Amino acid sequence: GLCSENGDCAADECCVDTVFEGDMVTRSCEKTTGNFTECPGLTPIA
Repeated sequence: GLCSENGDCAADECCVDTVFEGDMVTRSCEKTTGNFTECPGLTPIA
């Protein structure tokens, strides 16, 4: 379920597939409700 385009979730929304190690893969996406919220550019998860 990797996000190809930036706005995979939606045109206004943003999606970005994260991945640090080979143990597992992390994905993210923010829904646009009330207030706009862009996808996170940080990946402290490890």
